Amino acid sequence: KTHVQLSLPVLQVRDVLVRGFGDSVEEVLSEARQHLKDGTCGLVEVEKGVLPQLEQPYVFIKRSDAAPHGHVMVELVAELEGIQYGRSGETLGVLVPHVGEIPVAYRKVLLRK
Repeated sequence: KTHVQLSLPVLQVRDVLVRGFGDSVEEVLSEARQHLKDGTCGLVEVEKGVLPQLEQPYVFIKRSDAAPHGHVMVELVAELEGIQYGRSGETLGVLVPHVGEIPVAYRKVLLRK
């Protein structure tokens, strides 16, 4: 399938134990995709002061369309020193590994895979 229905645990930035996916744009996008497939991916909602508490490169989910079965269609865009790899819509949040942190909510997305 080109798209997969996922429910992403929304984590508080201060709870997050593993604050990024790796050390290159290509690695973080790779690792994000693997974690999304394995159900081991969390989402941090971006507000003032969130991103400086996480590790670059960042992986964002961005709205790719204007929402089947409640699931917002999203795609991945990486960022490193203010340059983004990808072009998409509004940020739903920044992806991080999930290693058992308690979420505050779930975000239903349809991921272009």
